Amino acid sequence: PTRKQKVEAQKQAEKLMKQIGVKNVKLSEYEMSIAAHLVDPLNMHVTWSDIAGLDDVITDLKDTVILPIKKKHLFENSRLLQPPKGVLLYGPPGCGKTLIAKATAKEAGCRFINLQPSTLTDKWYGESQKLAAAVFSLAIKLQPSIIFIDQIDSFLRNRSSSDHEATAMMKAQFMSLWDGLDTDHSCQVIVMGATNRPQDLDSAIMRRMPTRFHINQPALKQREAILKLILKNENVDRHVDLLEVAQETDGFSGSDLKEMCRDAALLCVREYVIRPVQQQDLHRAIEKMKKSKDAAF
Amino acid sequence: PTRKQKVEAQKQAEKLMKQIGVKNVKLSEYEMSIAAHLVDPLNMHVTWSDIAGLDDVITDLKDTVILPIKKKHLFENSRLLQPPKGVLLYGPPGCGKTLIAKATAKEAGCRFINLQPSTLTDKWYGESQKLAAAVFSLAIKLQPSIIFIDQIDSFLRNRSSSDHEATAMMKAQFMSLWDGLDTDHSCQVIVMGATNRPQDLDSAIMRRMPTRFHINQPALKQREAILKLILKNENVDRHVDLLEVAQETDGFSGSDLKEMCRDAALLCVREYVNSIRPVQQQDLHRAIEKMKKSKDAAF
Amino acid sequence: KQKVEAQKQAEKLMKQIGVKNVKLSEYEMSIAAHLVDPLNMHVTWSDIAGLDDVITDLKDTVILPIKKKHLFENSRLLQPPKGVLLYGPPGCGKTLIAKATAKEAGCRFINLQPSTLTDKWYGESQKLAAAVFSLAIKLQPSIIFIDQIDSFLRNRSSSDHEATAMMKAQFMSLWDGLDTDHSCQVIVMGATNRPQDLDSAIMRRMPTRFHINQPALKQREAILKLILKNENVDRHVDLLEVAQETDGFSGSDLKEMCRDAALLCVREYIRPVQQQDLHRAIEKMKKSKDAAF
Amino acid sequence: KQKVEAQKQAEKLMKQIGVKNVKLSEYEMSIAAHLVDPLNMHVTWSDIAGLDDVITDLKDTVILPIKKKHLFENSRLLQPPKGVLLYGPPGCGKTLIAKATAKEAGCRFINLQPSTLTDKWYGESQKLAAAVFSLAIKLQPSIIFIDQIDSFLRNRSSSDHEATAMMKAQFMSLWDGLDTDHSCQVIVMGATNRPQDLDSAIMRRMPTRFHINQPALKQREAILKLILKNENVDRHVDLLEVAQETDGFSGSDLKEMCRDAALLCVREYVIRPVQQQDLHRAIEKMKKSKDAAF
Amino acid sequence: LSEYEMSIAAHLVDPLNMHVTWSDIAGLDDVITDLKDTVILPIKGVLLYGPPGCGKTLIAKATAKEAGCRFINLQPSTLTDKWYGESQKLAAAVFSLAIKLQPSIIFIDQIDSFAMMKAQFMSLWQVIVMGATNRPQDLDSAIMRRMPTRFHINQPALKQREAILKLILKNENVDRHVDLLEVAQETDGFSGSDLKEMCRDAALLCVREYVNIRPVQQQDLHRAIEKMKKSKDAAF
Amino acid sequence: LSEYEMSIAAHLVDPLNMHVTWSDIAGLDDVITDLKDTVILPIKKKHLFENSRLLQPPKGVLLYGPPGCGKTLIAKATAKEAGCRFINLQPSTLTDKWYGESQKLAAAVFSLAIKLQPSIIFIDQIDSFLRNRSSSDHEATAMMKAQFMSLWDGLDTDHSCQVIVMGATNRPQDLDSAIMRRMPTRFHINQPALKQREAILKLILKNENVDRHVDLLEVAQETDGFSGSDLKEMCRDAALLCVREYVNSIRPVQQQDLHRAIEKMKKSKDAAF
Ligand SMILES: Nc1ncnc2c1ncn2[C@@H]1O[C@H](COP(=O)(O)OP(=O)(O)OP(=O)(O)O)[C@@H](O)[C@H]1O
Ligand SMILES: Nc1ncnc2c1ncn2[C@@H]1O[C@H](COP(=O)(O)OP(=O)(O)OP(=O)(O)O)[C@@H](O)[C@H]1O
Ligand SMILES: Nc1ncnc2c1ncn2[C@@H]1O[C@H](COP(=O)(O)OP(=O)(O)OP(=O)(O)O)[C@@H](O)[C@H]1O
Ligand SMILES: Nc1ncnc2c1ncn2[C@@H]1O[C@H](COP(=O)(O)OP(=O)(O)OP(=O)(O)O)[C@@H](O)[C@H]1O
Ligand SMILES: Nc1ncnc2c1ncn2[C@@H]1O[C@H](COP(=O)(O)OP(=O)(O)OP(=O)(O)O)[C@@H](O)[C@H]1O
Ligand SMILES: Nc1ncnc2c1ncn2[C@@H]1O[C@H](COP(=O)(O)OP(=O)(O)O)[C@@H](O)[C@H]1O
Ligand SMILES: [Mg+2]
Ligand SMILES: [Mg+2]
Ligand SMILES: [Mg+2]
Ligand SMILES: [Mg+2]
Ligand SMILES: [Mg+2]
Repeated sequence: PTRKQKVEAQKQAEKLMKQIGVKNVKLSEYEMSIAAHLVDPLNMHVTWSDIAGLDDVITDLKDTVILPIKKKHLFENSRLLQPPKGVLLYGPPGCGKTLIAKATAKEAGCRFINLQPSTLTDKWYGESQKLAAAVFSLAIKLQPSIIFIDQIDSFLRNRSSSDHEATAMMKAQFMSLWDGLDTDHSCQVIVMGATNRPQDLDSAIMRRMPTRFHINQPALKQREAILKLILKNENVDRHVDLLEVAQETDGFSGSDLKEMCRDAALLCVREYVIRPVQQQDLHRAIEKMKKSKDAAF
Repeated sequence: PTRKQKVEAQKQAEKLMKQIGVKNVKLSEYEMSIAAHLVDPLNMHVTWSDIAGLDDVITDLKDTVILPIKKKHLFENSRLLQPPKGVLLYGPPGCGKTLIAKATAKEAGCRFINLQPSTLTDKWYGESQKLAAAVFSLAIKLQPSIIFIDQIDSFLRNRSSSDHEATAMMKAQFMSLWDGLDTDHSCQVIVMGATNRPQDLDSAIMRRMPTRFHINQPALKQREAILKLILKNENVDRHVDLLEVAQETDGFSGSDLKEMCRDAALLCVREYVNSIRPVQQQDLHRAIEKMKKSKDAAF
Repeated sequence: KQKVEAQKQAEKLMKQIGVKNVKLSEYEMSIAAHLVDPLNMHVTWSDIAGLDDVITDLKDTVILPIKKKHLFENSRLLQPPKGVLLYGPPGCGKTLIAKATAKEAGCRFINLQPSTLTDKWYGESQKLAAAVFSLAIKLQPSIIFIDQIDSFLRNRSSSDHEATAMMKAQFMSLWDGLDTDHSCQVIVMGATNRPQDLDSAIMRRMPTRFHINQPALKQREAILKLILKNENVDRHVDLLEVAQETDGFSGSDLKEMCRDAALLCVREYIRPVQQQDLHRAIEKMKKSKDAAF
Repeated sequence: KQKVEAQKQAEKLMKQIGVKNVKLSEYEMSIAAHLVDPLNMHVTWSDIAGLDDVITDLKDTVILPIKKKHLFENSRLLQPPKGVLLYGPPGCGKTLIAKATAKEAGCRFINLQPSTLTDKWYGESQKLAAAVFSLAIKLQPSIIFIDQIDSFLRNRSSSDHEATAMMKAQFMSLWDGLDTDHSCQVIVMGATNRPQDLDSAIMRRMPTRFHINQPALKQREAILKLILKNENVDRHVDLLEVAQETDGFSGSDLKEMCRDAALLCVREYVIRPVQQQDLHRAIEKMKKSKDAAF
Repeated sequence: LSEYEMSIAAHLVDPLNMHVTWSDIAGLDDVITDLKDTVILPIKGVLLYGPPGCGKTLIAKATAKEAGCRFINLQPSTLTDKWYGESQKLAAAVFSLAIKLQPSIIFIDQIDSFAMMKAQFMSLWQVIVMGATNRPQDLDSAIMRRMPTRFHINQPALKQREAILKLILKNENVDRHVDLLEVAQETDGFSGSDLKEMCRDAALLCVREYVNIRPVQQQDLHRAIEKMKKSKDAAF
Repeated sequence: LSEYEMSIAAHLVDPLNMHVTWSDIAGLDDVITDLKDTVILPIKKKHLFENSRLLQPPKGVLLYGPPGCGKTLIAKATAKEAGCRFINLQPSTLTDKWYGESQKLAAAVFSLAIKLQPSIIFIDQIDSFLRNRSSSDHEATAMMKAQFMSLWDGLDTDHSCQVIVMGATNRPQDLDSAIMRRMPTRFHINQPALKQREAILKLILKNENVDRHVDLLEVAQETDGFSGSDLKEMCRDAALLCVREYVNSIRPVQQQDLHRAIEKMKKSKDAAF
C-alpha cells in the first residue's frame, strides 16, 4: 500500500473543488489528484485592462477563445465555429505572456487549471501515465476548462530517441489524448501554452495548437502605453513627458521598464529617509539599468 | 488484497461490451480490464466520405485489409491469401493518420479496440506483462478484431539497455505473442498503429507490420480536394477559386488548411457578432497570410 | 479463483498430451498449463527452406541425443545439450524452427512465456522459476523455450527489481548447478533478435549457437519457390529473376510480397500470377523498404 | 528513502532558528536541512571594504523594503526585488556579500546547494525543486541563494537531459508563473562569476544587478587596511604605496599575499611586524607566480 | 528441529549424491591445493570469484561433502515465502541448524544477487560461508568483509587449457597422436565449459558419421573449433 | 560515513605504504624549504597561531611545470613526514552514468575532507578533471565543476579545519580562472638545470655500485635539456650495458657507458623532430 500521498493532496483538492463551485461530478483517484492544481478565478487579481500596449492580440485572443465559450448555443450548428484545441502564446521573454494567461484565468469562465508538469512525473512505475490520462479525463469531466502548461518548450520538447521511455510515452499519450481517436468531436478542452522558444517545441504538437499568438517586445508606442499603465496609480511630478523616455528605453521589455520605474520610486523613498518623481530619477534609473542589461557584453 | 480497483473497470467494460453486442464470452480479470477500452462503432462520426484527398491509399486499405474480413468464404481455401497480421500508417504529422483509423473503426464492422498504452503500465509488480498478455488473449477471444495503438514508436521504441525491466519484458512479450510460437493459424487478428516518426520505431517490429501506408504531405491537387471537402456545408459563396487558394498554401498540412478555413469563418462572423455572411475569398486569402506568419515561428 | 482454472486447463492438457500420471502438487502444475500440444502446431522440416545445412545440424545435434539415446547411454559426455540458442537477424526461420522442432522431436515441448513467471505476490516468482526446472525433469525429455531470451534474461545491472534479480540467480543455480546435469536430458533452447545484450553468464549456458543469416540469393530463391506451392502460380515464372531484385528482402518480407501479389490477383474477381503482379509488389516494397530512410 | 534521518537532522535546525510552527510533508523538510543559522556566520557589513556604493545600494534596495515594511503596504509598486544577483570577475566579495546579507538581514537566509536537488530516482528532482519555493513562502521573508548559478541555470540548449530542462523550466515557472509575484516577499539571489551564458529569461527574472569589480587603487588600499587591523603592522608602512604595486590582483589573492608576507616574520622567529620590505618581496614573488602560468 | 530447522534441512544434500572429485578439476589444481592449507586444514567466509564458469561451482561441488561434514546449500529461494514475511525466522533458524551439526558449511550461489531479512542475515553472521558469484563488482560492502579469503578462479591459460582439455578425453575413445597442446593453443578465450562443448561436438561429428564408433582424428576437433569460434562471435 | 563517505575513504592511502622522504627529494631544495614555512609550519606550532587570524594554513596549493621533475613525488612525501592523513582522489573514479550520483560522490569527498581533519586532498591531472570552464559541454561536467568549486570555497574560512587541497598539472596555461584562484600558493616546481643531474643520479647510484673518478659534472654536461625522469631513464641504458656484460659470461660503470646512454637518449629525444 504505497503512494498514499494522494489522500493528503486530495483533501485540499476537494476543498478547492467545493470552493470554485461545481456539480456533483465525483473524481476517483488520479483526476481527483490533478484537481489539486485547480486555480480559483477570484484569486487572480489581473483583468484585461492590466494588459496594455498590445490590444490587437488581446482582442484576437478574446474573440477566438472566450467568444466561442459564451453564447456557444449560437455556433454548434456550424461544424467549425468552436474554439480551437490549443492556443500558444510565443515571443521573446516576458512582455506579459504569463500576465495574459493570468488575466484569462479570471475573465473567461472556463474553470482554469495549471498543469505544473512537475506533478505529472512520478517515481513509482506506471504512475505518471495515469496522471497524464487523468488530466484530460478531468478536463472533459468537469468541462468546460482550460489547461495551462507553463514553459511548454521543455516538457513537450522535440522528441528524440535519447529521452527516457517514461517521458516519451508521456508526451506521446498527451498527443494521443489531445485530438486522437475518441476526443476530437467536441469537448471544449483547450490547452494554453506559454513559450519563450517555440522553435524546439515540436512538429506535431506545434500543429496541435493551430492558434499561435505572437507576443513581441514592446515597441515605442507599446512601451509608452505599458509605462503609462504602471504609473497610472503612482504619484509623479507634473509635466512629465512619458513618451520622452520611450526613446531612452529602446530595447527594454515590460519587466525592464517596471524595474526601471520601481528603482526610481525606491530612490525617492530612500531620499525621504513621500516625494513626487521629478523624472530625473527615471533618467538615472535608465542609465543604471543600461549597464546591468549589458551584462553579457 | 490490493489492486481491487478492477471492480470499476470491470463494470465499465462489461457495460460497454454488452452495448457493442457480443455473445457470452468469459473474461475474468485482465481481459476485462482491457475491455473497458473497446470503441463502439456508432460513436465514430467519420466515414470513408469524410476522408478525402487520398484515394489510392484508401482503396488499397479497403481492398487488402478489410475485404478479407468480409470475403471469408473465398480465403479459407488459400492459406497465402489471409489478411496481413498488422498494417501501419506513417508520414508527417497530420493528414489523416489518426483519422483513417477513426473511419475504419466505423466502416470495417470489426471489434475495434483502442489499446491506449497507458492502461498497460501498472505500478504493481508483474501486472504490466499480464495485461499485455490479456490484450492478445481478448483479441483472439473475440476475433475478428483490430487493435489500434496511437504513437506506436513512442510505446514500442527500439530495445535498449536503459529501459525498465517490466517495460522491456512486456515489449518482448508483445513480439512473442503477436507472431511467435502459437499464433497465425487464422485468428483474424491484425494490429495497426499510427505514427509520425517511423524511423525510430524498431529494428524488427516494423517487420511485424509488413504492409505500411505512407500518407504523403498534402500536395497541390489533393490539397484543393480536401479543402473543397471542408467547404461544402458552410455558407461559402460561389466564384471561390478553390484551385488558387489551395495552391497558395504549399507547405500547409490538412489540419493547417482546416484551421485556416475556421479562422476565415470566424473573421467573417466577427462582423455579425460586433453588431451570417459568405466568405468571398478575400477574408480567406487574408487569413492565409496570418496563418503563414504564424507558421514561420520556429525560425 | 486462479487455481480452479489452472486445474481445468492443466488437467485437460496434461492428459491430452499423453503423460503418465505424476504428482504436480501446486506450482509445477501451474506452469504445466503452458505445455504445447505436439498435434496443434503443424510445421514440418519441409516448411523450412533455404537454410538446409543449419536445420540438418540442429536436427542431428538435438534429436539424436534424445532419440536413439540407448546408443549414447554408455557415453558420459555425448548427451543432449543443456542449452541452445538460435540468433541472427529478425524473422527468417528462428521462431519457425522453434515451432517445427516442437513437433518432429518428441521431447515434450513446454513454452515458458516469461510473463507468467512474474507475480505481484511475494515469493511467487522464485517458486515458479524453480517449479519450471522441477517439472522439466519431472517429465523428461523436455524442451524449454524462451522467445526473446535477451529481453527476459537481460544483462544483469543495478536497475532491476529485487525479485527479478533474485530469479536470475535462481535460474542460474538451478540450470546447471549443484542438483542438475546428471541424467536429465533437459535442453533449454532460446531465440533472440539481438544477441548483443543477452548476458555474460547465461550466454555461456547456451554454447551451441545456430545463426540464420538474412536469406541470400540462392536461399531467397528457394524460400520463394517454397511459398508459391499451394496457390496457382503461372508457369514460366522465373523465381531466380525476382530473387535477384529481392536482395535486401527478408523471409517474412517475401511472404508479404507474395501475399500482396495474390491479393492483387484476387482483386480482379481467379487469376494466376504471371510475374507482373509480383513485379508490382516488389517495386512497391523497393520504393517503401526504406521506411526509416 | 533517506528522508527520515534528514528530517530528524533538520528538526533541531529549523526549530533552533526561532520559527513559526509549520508542517513540512517530506520535501520541504529535506530542503530545510540547508538552513544556515545567523549565529554560525561571522561576516558583517564592516568586514567588507573597498566598495561602499555597491553595498549601500544593496541595502537600500533589498533591506529597505524588508525592514520598515509598514510604509509600503499602501503601494503595490514598492516591494523587495525578486532575484537580485551580483556578477563580476572571480572572487572579490560575491560570496562574502551573500554571507553579509545572510547575517545582517535576518529573514532566515537559506543556501540552495544545487547538488542536493539531483536524484537518480525519476520525478525526484522536479518535485524537490518545488519544495524550495514551498518552504520559502511557508516561512517568508526568506532568501534562496543559488551559489554558482552559472552551471545550475545555463542557457537552454536543444541537447540536455530530460531532468535538467524540466528542472530549470519549473524553476522559471514557479518564480514568476501563474500563482506567484505577490507580497510573499520571497527573494532569490545568485552570485555568478560569469554573466555571459546564464540565461535569457532567467536574466530578465533578475531585474536588479550588482557589479562586484576587481578592487581599484582606492579599493585595494581600503581592503589592505581592513586586512591587517587585527595583526600588528609596523609603523610608517604606507598601504597606499603597496596598493600601486599590486595592480591587477583581486581581493582574495591580495589576502593571500598578505598572509604569505606575514608568515615570514614567523619564519625569522621559528616576531616583529612587517616594515614594508617583506610585503614588497612577497608581492614580487606572488606576481611572478601568477604570471608564471602564462 | 521443530519447524524451520526442518524446512532448511530439507535442502540437506547427501554425500552419495556428489559425483565430483579432485581429478575432475584438471589444470586448476594449484588453487585447490592451496585451499587445504587455508580452509580444509583448520577444520581437519570463502568466496570464489572469477569469470563465468571454469570450475567455480565445480570447485564448490567438490570438497562439499567428501570434505567437511554434512554441509547445506541455501539457494535463497528457500527464504522467501508466500505468507507475511516469515523469511526472517528461517534466516535465523538456518544458523540455528548450523550449530546442530558442528560443523556444516553454508553455500550461497550467486551471492551478488542475494529487505529487512537481508539486514537480519547480515547481523546474525561457526562455519565459513561459501559464496560463488560470476562478478565481484558489486557484491556488497558489509558482506565482503565476512569473507576474507577470495580465490580467483582465473580463465584457464594455455597450459591450464590443455590440462583441462586432456581430462575431458580421459574415458572417451580418441585417435592417437592428437596434439592436445595444439588444440589448446588454437582456443584462446575459451573457458572450460566451452572446451567441453567443443570436444563434444567433435565427438558427435564421429557419432553422426557412424549413424549414417570412431576416434577423433583432429579433423572434427578443427571443425568444432571453427564452429564455436563463430558461435562465440554472437554479441559482436 | 554511511554510503558515499565510505566510497571515498576507499581511496585512503596508508602513510607507511609510501616509501618517499625529503632526503629522497633533490635538485630543488628551496621548494621543500618553502614547503616547511608556508604549509607545514602553519600545521606546526598549532598551539601558537590560533590567536593569529590570517596566519592559518592555506586552502589550495598548486605545483605546475613541464612533466616530471618531482611534480608527483613531493605529494606523498608531504603526507609521510608531516602526519596529516592523506588521500588520493583518482579523478577518473568520480564520473558515472547514474544521474545525480557524481554530485553526491563529489560532495562526499569534501565531507571526508573536514570530518577527518587535518586531511589533505590530491587532484592528479586537475586539468583533465577540472578543465577550463566552457560554455559548450556536458551539463553534468560543468555542474560537477561548479559544485566542487562552491564546496571548496563554501564554509571553510573561519573554520580552521586546516583542509589544504593540492593539485598537480603538466600545463597550467588553460586550467581555469576561479579554480586557479582557489589554489593561491602556487609552487613553481620547474625543470632543473645542469646542476640537478648530479642530484638525480645521486639518490639512484648511492645504493648500487659505481666506481669513483666518474665526474658528476660530466654526466651533467653531456645533457642540458633533460628532465628529472629523463635522466633516470637515460641512466638505465648505461647501467644495462654494464649489467649485461656480465650475463654473457657485477661491474662498475667507468663513466663510459653513461656516454653511450646519453648519446642514445639524445637520438631518441630527437623523435618528434
Ligand atoms: N503589458 C504589460 N503591462 C504591465 N506589466 C507588464 C506588461 N508586460 C509585462 N509586464 C510585467 O512583467 C511581469 C510578467 O512577466 P511575464 O509573465 O511576461 O514573464 P514571462 O517571460 O511570460 O515568463 P515565462 O518565461 O515563464 O513565460 C509582470 O510583473 C508585469 O508587471
Ligand atoms: N483529408 C482530410 N479531410 C478532412 N479533415 C482532415 C483531413 N486530414 C486532416 N484533417 C483534419 O486534421 C485533424 C486530424 O489530425 P490527424 O488525425 O491528421 O493527426 P495525426 O497526424 O493523425 O495524429 P497522430 O500523430 O496521433 O497520428 C482533424 O481535425 C481533421 O479536421
Ligand atoms: N525459411 C522460411 N520458409 C518459409 N517461411 C518463412 C521462412 N522464414 C520466414 N518465413 C515467414 O516468416 C514468418 C515467421 O517469422 P519468424 O518465425 O522467423 O519470426 P521470428 O524472427 O522468429 O520472431 P522473433 O523476432 O520474435 O524471434 C512466417 O509467417 C513465415 O511465412
Ligand atoms: N572586500 C573584501 N573584504 C574582505 N575580504 C575579501 C574582500 N574581497 C575578497 N575577500 C577575500 O576573498 C575570499 C572570498 O572569496 P569570494 O567570496 O570572492 O569567492 P567568489 O569568487 O565570489 O566565489 P564564487 O566563484 O563562488 O563566486 C575571502 O577569504 C576574503 O578574505
Ligand atoms: N577444470 C575443469 N575440469 C572439468 N570440467 C570443467 C572444468 N571447468 C569447467 N568445467 C565444465 O564446466 C561446467 C561447470 O560450470 P561451472 O561450475 O564453472 O559454472 P559456474 O560458473 O560455477 O556457474 P555460476 O556462474 O552460476 O556460478 C561443467 O559441466 C564442467 O564440465
Ligand atoms: N630536484 C629534485 N627534487 C626532488 N627529487 C629529485 C630531484 N632531482 C632528482 N630527484 C630524485 O629523483 C627521484 C624521483 O624521480 P622522478 O623525477 O619523480 O621520476 P618520475 O618523474 O618518472 O616519477 C627521487 O627519488 C629524487 O631523489
Ligand atoms: Mg511566464
Ligand atoms: Mg492523431
Ligand atoms: Mg520469435
Ligand atoms: Mg566567493
Ligand atoms: Mg555456478
